[PDB]
Amino acid sequence: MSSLVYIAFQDNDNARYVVEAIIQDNPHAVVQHHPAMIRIEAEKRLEIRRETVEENLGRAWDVQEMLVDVITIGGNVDEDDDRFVLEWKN
Repeated sequence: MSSLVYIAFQDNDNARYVVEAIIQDNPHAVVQHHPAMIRIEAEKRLEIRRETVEENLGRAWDVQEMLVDVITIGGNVDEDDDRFVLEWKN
């Protein structure tokens, strides 16, 4: 009842509020920023396999598009050999 994470993103000006109505739809999603970007928070840990690192690999040529909008997830990022996992982590 404490370990929490957080993910954020900064799209244009409307698409953002849209995702805001979705997270609010759930009576658990948290909120942090509003005007500038839209951050998020969770309460536990996260885990991802190398399969995802494979997608970003073929999509690593989108950094320019990642510049305009902002991105954030969980909070930290622990990686072992090829797999990738991240939980609350302050």
